[PDB]
Amino acid sequence: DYNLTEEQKAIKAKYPPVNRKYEYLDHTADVQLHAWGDTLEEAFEQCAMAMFGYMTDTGTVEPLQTVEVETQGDDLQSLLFHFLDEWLYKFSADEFFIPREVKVLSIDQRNFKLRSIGWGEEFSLSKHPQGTEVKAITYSAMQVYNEENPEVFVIIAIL
Amino acid sequence: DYNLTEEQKAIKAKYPPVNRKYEYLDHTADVQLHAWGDTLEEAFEQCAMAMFGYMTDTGTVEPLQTVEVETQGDDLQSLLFHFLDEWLYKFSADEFFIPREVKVLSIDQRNFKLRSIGWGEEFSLSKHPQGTEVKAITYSAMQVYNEENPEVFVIIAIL
Repeated sequence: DYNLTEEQKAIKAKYPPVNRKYEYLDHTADVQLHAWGDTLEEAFEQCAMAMFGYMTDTGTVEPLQTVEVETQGDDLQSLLFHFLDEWLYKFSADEFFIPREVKVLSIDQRNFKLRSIGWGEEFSLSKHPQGTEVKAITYSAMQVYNEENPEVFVIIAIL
Repeated sequence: DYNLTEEQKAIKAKYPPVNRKYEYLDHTADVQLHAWGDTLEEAFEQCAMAMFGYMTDTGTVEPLQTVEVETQGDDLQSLLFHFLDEWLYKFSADEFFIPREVKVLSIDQRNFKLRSIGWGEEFSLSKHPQGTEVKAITYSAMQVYNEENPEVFVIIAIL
């Protein structure tokens, strides 16, 4: 598993090698995004930007293309999940798109519908810094504080 | 956070900075141990060795001191728990002891009491490869099969 000095190496040869009957399985990992704004709409776009920030320095993304994402939900929590899930999909399939910025144009609170756009380009390792892969969005500990100064809390799965 | 190409730093400064309203919190992760042996006594000691195995190359550790761990629990599931939890404390406190190798000498299956011992030295990053820190032992998905061929799985919380 490890990378060791020739000194560390020498020690290994100096002792009887220690028989091993184990294995490591299902390594998992996550982080919690907290994002906030003047309006609820901003609090979603910021949270989408937060996620993408963990994948790269989004400040090094040119705003060449423009993508919409429109989605529906049962409640706000439901909404914010599919919102982040569709964006994540754009990165991970088809054009492998990375927005520099995401902007939620509209959110409907009676019927839990949302319109948004992001301007960026396709992701490249050559052009863009590397950061953590995002595995998936999970509902655990999700919170949508719809009030004066909205806030949003979301846990995702990372490599 | 990010450290950038001279290109990247240029592209970054060519456009208006995006404004961020977010932060990253509570990074967390876990891995699952699977250890087995001819006897339950062995499954247990192989489990410890896996745990220390994640923290560094346990082969680079020299057998220069000897230490004892005794604990017991209510059931086998908790006997396992305290056993790894004790061993962990040994390492994460006081003399920061890491065992090369660990022997479970006895298990009392009527009364759930264990005697073990291990040989190693104080931990030191001068001497020892850095693996991952072990935050906790969790009862998550913990299974202990006392069968024809004993095996156990335990989920620990890493760094």
